[PDB]
Amino acid sequence: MNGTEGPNFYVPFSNKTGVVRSPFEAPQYYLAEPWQFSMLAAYMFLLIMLGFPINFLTLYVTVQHKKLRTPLNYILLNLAVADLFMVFGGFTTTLYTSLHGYFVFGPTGCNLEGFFATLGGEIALWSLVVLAIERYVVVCKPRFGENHAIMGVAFTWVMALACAAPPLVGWSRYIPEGMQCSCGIDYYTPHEETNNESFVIYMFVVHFIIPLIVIFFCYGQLVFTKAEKEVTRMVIIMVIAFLICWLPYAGVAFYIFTHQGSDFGPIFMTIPAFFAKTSAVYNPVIYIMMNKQFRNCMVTTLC
Amino acid sequence: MNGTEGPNFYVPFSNKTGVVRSPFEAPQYYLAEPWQFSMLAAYMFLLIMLGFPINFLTLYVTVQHKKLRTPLNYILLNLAVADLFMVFGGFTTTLYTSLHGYFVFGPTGCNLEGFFATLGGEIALWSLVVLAIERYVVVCKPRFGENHAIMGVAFTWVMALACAAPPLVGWSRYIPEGMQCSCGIDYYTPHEETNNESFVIYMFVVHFIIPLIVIFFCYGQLVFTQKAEKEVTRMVIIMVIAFLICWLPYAGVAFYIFTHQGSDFGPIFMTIPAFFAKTSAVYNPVIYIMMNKQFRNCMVTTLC
Ligand SMILES: *[C@@H]1O[C@H](CO)[C@@H](O[C@@H]2O[C@H](CO)[C@@H](O)[C@H](O)[C@H]2NC(C)=O)[C@H](O)[C@H]1NC(C)=O
Ligand SMILES: *[C@@H]1O[C@H](CO)[C@@H](O[C@@H]2O[C@H](CO)[C@@H](O)[C@H](O)[C@H]2NC(C)=O)[C@H](O)[C@H]1NC(C)=O
Ligand SMILES: CCCCCCCC/C=C/CCCCCCCC(=O)OC[C@H](O)CO
Ligand SMILES: CCCCCCCC/C=C/CCCCCCCC(=O)OC[C@H](O)CO
Ligand SMILES: CCCCCCCC/C=C/CCCCCCCC(=O)OC[C@H](O)CO
Ligand SMILES: *C/C=C(C)/C=C\C=C(C)\C=C\C1=C(C)CCCC1(C)C
Ligand SMILES: *C/C=C(C)/C=C\C=C(C)\C=C\C1=C(C)CCCC1(C)C
Ligand SMILES: *C(=O)CCCCCCCCCCCCCCC
Ligand SMILES: *[C@@H]1O[C@H](CO)[C@@H](O)[C@H](O)[C@H]1NC(C)=O
Ligand SMILES: *[C@@H]1O[C@H](CO)[C@@H](O)[C@H](O)[C@H]1NC(C)=O
Ligand SMILES: CCCCCCCCCCCC(=O)O
Repeated sequence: MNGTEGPNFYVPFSNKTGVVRSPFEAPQYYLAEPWQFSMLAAYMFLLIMLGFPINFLTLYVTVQHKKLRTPLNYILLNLAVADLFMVFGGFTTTLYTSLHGYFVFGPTGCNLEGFFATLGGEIALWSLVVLAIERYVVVCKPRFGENHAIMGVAFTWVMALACAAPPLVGWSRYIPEGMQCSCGIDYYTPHEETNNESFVIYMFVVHFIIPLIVIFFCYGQLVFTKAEKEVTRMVIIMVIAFLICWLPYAGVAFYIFTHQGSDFGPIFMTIPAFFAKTSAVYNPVIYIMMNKQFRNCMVTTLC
Repeated sequence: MNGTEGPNFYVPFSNKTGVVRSPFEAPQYYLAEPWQFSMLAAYMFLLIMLGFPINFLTLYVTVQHKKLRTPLNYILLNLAVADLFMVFGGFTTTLYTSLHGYFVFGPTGCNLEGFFATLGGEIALWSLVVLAIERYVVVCKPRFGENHAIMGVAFTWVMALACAAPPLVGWSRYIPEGMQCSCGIDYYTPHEETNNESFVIYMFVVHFIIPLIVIFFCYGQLVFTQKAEKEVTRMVIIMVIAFLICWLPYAGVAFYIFTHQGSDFGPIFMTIPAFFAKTSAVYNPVIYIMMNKQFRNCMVTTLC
């Protein structure tokens, strides 16, 4: 083992020189210089200051205009709400933690940070499953209305909770990653008390592989068989954007899980874990660029 | 209006073609196919056949093991009893109604179905209030013993009855919903003779918002402020999440209807949330078995 395991942490830094301290107890300046922590904090402050207004405006515009009741409108409303939970529930702790160089709030802070990021990301992935099914139904006509869209929304919360909630209550756990200023699922230790290995397999199979199978089956039907075209084009970009956002994180996580205790440093997981937090802001940006009706309503409300 | 109001019903289907019939008089096949009603009957049959044994077993194990006398144990015992009232008092009517496609038993059957589902759901909500307060006292130490647990049990019945009973006796009313095979509070019509509007505000304020405020206050105190206690605290968190999954869709659709009476919605709109919510009779003992090691071990001992 090239790192330092504690009761509730795994620091990717050897304690041969005795300098490692718990990320719930002291600033982690032995593994990165203070200016690097400041860069994480500046980045998180930007995400909060952009993420709050752009997601609140999306929610507000949608509620104000009764014309905006297609399945796409409902799903983007759901994403805006989930993004606001990410921003206020999790990113406020990421910011405070990055400012101080460690989880001042202790494991409770780590739980907040990990839970709301996992919940928000999985709401997005299962939302794409709903949109992929909706596009397949509408285009391939094997009708998907408001009732199905709302049932789709409720479905995304249930699936996301089934992924994000168990590590709060004893199946796996949230644990600091990288420079120790964000938390994720424990890919790092066997920790039999929380049955870590089975949760990670469950997460990658049920909450990553199975959704992508559905999405690409639906896409394969679309391909290998103006208003609707605009929606289909937007969903294509939402799926591409999702993979850009989360595949680096998913790949590094899976590497760690299959290479536990190997020689990797703090920057290895820091970059993908923080890049993935752009998930709280990018979907409304795509929405504005690629949906004429929503863009016009937004300009109408804002002006 | 986009539906059809009768003296004691509101069908979410237009009578512009003359086909609408009272859900107390004839099968409702004009608004859904017979196979759709049969799916409701199959679902209700499963809930009864799972609901009776899992709740009876929870009751039996608790009574047969004097070690199971913590506040959590009393509250889960109370939920088991309330679940059994839901299963035999209400769901047997839901099943018979779904088999035939209308309330063969008339308004009396509608009252039974609505009353026992409302009572059961409200016993669970107010039970979560009791548990949230117990966790607050225990973890934040600002002592909660057997006396307080039993007092909490009696309190949940009083509050739940204060929600479920008035529509039996003239304040609001129970009325069929969706495909007309379950009944709920009258969100649909003004019906001033039963003062419908004031009851709905009372129900959403006293019997939804206020409990939730107490629960999240107690939780917030816990967050911004041993192993045995952690296990109980973890289970209560999951009980609250499960309650919200079960009931928020129904509450949201009900509140939408109340604020948009006569708007254009169909029978499927309330059918799915109202029938999904009936899982409330089953899921709490399932959490209990999965998240309390002492109870699960007692159950194995009893069963084997
Ligand atoms: C890294 O190694 C150091 C040195 O062995 C650990 O610090 C010691 O911890 C023991 C047990 O608490 C104390 O009795 C010693 O006084 C500590 N020594 C010093 C110099 O502080 C330290 O705990 C290790 N870090 C981690 C995270 O395990
Ligand atoms: C829906 O409309 C039909 C047609 O108007 C109603 O049926 C009539 O009801 C009146 C009053 O009971 C009778 O006198 C007529 O003989 C009925 N006509 C037919 C063709 O059946 C029906 O009552 C309406 N449904 C509801 C629920 O109001
Ligand atoms: C569809 C558009 C997709 C756009 C996005 C494409 C992302 C490509 C990269 C994925 C990360 C894979 C991570 C694999 C990790 C292997 C690392 C490794 O072997 O490193 C050993 C070393 O010890 C470590 O410090
Ligand atoms: C785990 C619990 C899951 C949920 C269990 C809920 C209760 C059972 C549902 C029965 C279906 C009855 C109605 C089936 C209707 C199918 C057709 C339909 O939805 O049509 C919509 C229409 O096209 C307008 O948009
Ligand atoms: C904590 C975990 C929570 C998990 C569960 C989340 C549930 C989300 C669903 C909400 C339903 C709200 C109903 C809103 C009604 C909108 C109605 C509408 O605009 O459409 C009317 C039309 O008539 C239709 O056919
Ligand atoms: C900054 C904090 C983060 C990234 C914390 C947790 C994130 C996860 C556990 C992400 C899981 C995944 C998601 C949301 C979607 C793609 C696959 C996944 C299972 C790696
Ligand atoms: C299947 C039959 C049902 C769902 C009948 C009635 C249910 C209610 C009137 C439920 C009311 C509420 C409960 C129990 C808890 C959440 C809030 C609420 C007031 C909508
Ligand atoms: C309504 O009357 C007109 C409102 C026009 C608002 C346009 C303001 C855009 C200003 C630039 C914002 C950039 C933020 C992102 C930086 C990375
Ligand atoms: C630690 O790193 C060394 C060097 O790469 C490697 O040989 C060793 O297997 C690693 N330890 C573990 C447990 O993987
Ligand atoms: C019936 O539906 C139409 C179409 O949505 C709407 O214009 C009308 O206001 C509705 N009626 C009522 C009473 O809401
Ligand atoms: C402008 C786009 C930049 C793309 C950055 C991708 C970030 C994740 C890269 C993973 C590196 C690592 O394994 O540490």
